[PDB]
Amino acid sequence: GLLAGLVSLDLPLDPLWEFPRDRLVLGKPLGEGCFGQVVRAEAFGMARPDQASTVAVKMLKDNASDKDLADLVSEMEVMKLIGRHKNIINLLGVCTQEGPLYVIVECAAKGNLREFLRARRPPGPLSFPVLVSCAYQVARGMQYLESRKCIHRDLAARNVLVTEDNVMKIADFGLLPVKWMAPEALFDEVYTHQSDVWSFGILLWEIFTLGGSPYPGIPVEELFSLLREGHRMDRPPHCPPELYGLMRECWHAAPSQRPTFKQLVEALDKVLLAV
Ligand SMILES: */C=C\C(=O)NCc1ccc(-n2nc3c(=O)[nH]nc(N)c3c2-c2oc3ccc(C)cc3c2C)cc1
Repeated sequence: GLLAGLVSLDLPLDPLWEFPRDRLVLGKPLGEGCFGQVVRAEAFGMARPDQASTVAVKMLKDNASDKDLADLVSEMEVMKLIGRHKNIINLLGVCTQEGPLYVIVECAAKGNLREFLRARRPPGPLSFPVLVSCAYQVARGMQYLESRKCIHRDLAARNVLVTEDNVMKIADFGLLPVKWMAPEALFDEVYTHQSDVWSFGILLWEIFTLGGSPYPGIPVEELFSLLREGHRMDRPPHCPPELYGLMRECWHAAPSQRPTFKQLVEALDKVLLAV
């Protein structure tokens, strides 16, 4: 085994990204059972120097296989290529030389967007402008990722993170999901930018149900039949009909008649200008 046998693991130095280990202070886990895997940390100088910011850090669990090493390197490498955008979880640096493998990313203090919304459900805080703002920002992030030839494949609210100032940041771009899959991905395993638009529709619905679970009481086995037979989710009560309209256009059976992310950005931007 690579990890079993090596005293030192000779990953190549990439100076664009290598980050000095003495500038990084590991903190508490950044999940439930995520000790030894994903943690909070403080990182100094990124630079506006001698100054600290909070970041997130992934590492290999003490029982990691060669496969886990590969997955983490792959993910690190994908994040190198994509570039920087305000509405994605950006790579900040890597520690690969002279010690354990660390992948360092932006930390969004408020967690994922499903739980952000669910926690703040009324019996306002989650007003229509707030919801539209979440929708708009996710759309901009996707427009960016699509421009970098990146198909997400698992765009869902659990995979959007919320910063201290309520900025949306898409995560898991560098890697039950069935309910978020376009028919052509379910049936034919084809993923396109337009299958991510479908996924976005579902995410919109998540937003407007304040973190609701899609297709309530429908077993994932029948979802395939139902969607082929033209089943679609209904309008959330927190949703004006004009928005439900967008949602439904995202779930058009024909990929070419779904809007693009550019159009979703522009439509949503107008709804903000209206308020
Ligand atoms: C420990 C098991 C496990 O890996 N669970 C999945 C998982 C999903 C997300 C995060 N995580 N939560 C975050 C948060 O609330 N705020 N900001 C960030 N960045 C958060 C993450 C997260 O941390 C890292 C570190 C490194 C990479 C490459 C990616 C991510 C993400 C998405 C933790 C665990």
